Amino acid sequence: PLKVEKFATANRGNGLRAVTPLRPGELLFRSDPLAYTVCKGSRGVVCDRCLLGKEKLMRCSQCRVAKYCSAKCQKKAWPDHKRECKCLKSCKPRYPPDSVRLLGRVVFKLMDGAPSESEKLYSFYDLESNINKLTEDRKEGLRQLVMTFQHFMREEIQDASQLPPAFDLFEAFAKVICNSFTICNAEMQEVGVGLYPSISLLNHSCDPNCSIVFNGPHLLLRAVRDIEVGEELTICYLDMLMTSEERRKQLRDQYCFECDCFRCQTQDKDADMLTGDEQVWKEVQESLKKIEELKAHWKWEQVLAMCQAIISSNSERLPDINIYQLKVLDCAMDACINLGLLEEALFYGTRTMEPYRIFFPGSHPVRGVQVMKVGKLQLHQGMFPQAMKNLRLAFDIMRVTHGREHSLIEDLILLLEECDANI
Ligand SMILES: C[S@@+](CC[C@H](N)C(=O)[O-])C[C@H]1O[C@@H](n2cnc3c(N)ncnc32)[C@H](O)[C@@H]1O
Ligand SMILES: [Zn+2]
Ligand SMILES: [Zn+2]
Ligand SMILES: [Zn+2]
Repeated sequence: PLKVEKFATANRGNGLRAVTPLRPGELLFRSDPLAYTVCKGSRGVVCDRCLLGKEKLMRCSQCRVAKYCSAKCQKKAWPDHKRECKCLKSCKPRYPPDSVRLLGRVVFKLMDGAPSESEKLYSFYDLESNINKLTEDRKEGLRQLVMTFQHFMREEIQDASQLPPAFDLFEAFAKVICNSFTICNAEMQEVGVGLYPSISLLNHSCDPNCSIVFNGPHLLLRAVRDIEVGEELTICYLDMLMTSEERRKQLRDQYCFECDCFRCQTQDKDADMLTGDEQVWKEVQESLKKIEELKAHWKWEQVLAMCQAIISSNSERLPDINIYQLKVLDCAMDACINLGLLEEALFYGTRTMEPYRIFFPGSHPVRGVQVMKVGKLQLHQGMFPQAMKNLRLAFDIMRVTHGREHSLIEDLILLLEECDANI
C-alpha cells in the first residue's frame, strides 16, 4: 500500500501528501523514468543507459551518437533507442537540445511502450504546463523548440497520426520546462535529464520535508523530516547554494510561481552567503559560468586551473562561507579527486565542511556525499579517527537521504568497516 497520495492543494495545483505518519529516511516512492537521456556535457562520457562513466565507451554503429558502457547496456537500450537512432543519424552533425531528445523518447514511449509504472500516480498528460503564465518571450522560445522537434524527428514522425491523440507539441514542451528532473550520478555530478510524472506531483519548498536521490536513472523519494497524516510532501527544486533573489528568478522563469515560504520572506542566510567584498565575488560568480561549463564536460584539468587561480589568487580573496567561493572550492575538490590529486582534494574538501553544515541543514543528500568524499580522502591518507568521524556522519545523513535501496550506502558501509578495522 502507498504511503503517499495525490490531492488538490488550495493554491499550488495538485500535490502529494502523506497517508501515514512518516519518519526521517522512510522510502515513499521509487521510479524509473518515463523517458530520459544523457545531458549535453556527459554525452559520450557516461553510458546512455545506466549513466555510469567509463574510460572507453562503445558507440551505436548506426547513429554513432548513443554510447554505452557494455554490450549488455547497448542491447538493453535498443528498444528505447531504435526510433531516435534514425533521427540522430539523418540529422548529423546537428545534435538536438536535450529537451528535444527527451521529448522524442517521451513520444516513442507513449506510442510504442506499455503503460509506464512511472505514470502510476500522475501521467505526462496530467502534467502542469503553466501555459497561461508564460511570457511572450518564453512562448517564442517554446515555438522554436517545437520546430526543432519537427526538424529532428522528421524521419520517424511525419504527421499527427504518429503522435498520441490530441498531443500538442507546444503544450508538451511547456510541461517539460517545469517538470524535467536533472539526474545526477552517485558523486552528484549532473549526467542526465528525465521525466518522472508521478514524482512531478511534488511541489517546491525552500525548506523541504522530503528528498530525492538518483541511482543511475532510478529515483528514490525519501522523507527527511517527521511528517504527519495529510501533510503535504515537498522537495527543493533548487541548488541550496542560492540567495533568495536567485531562487525568485529561477522559480519565476522555469516554474512560474512566487515563493511565500519563511526563508524567502526573511532572505534567510542571504547575508552570510554574500560575505566578502562584492567586487570580488561578482568576478568569481562570473568565472563560475565557465568553470561549471567545463565541469559539465568533465574537463577536470581546466576546471582545477581556473579554481586555483581564484582559491590561491594574488588578488583579494573570499571567505569560504561565500557561496561562489564555496562553489569554486567544491569544483576544485571534485577535479582533484578525478585527477588523483588527493592531498589537494582533501584540503579543499575539508574547507567546505563547515559551510556545508550551515547551508545544507538537516539531512541533505548533497552534504552526505560531500562528507563521505572527505572521510574517504582521510581514510586513504591514514587519518583513521578523523575519517571514522566523517564516515559516521555521512552514514547518519545518507541512511536518511539514500537508504539501503541506494548502492552508495553499500560502498559507505565498506569504508566504515575498513576504517574501523584499522582503528
Ligand atoms: C513539478 S510541478 C508540481 C505539481 C504541480 N502543482 C501540478 O499541479 O502538477 C511544478 C509546478 O507546481 C507549481 N508549484 C510547485 N511548487 C509550488 C509552490 N511552492 N508554490 C506555488 N506553486 C508551486 C508551479 O506551478 C510549478 O511550475
Ligand atoms: Zn551501462
Ligand atoms: Zn543509434
Ligand atoms: Zn522559498
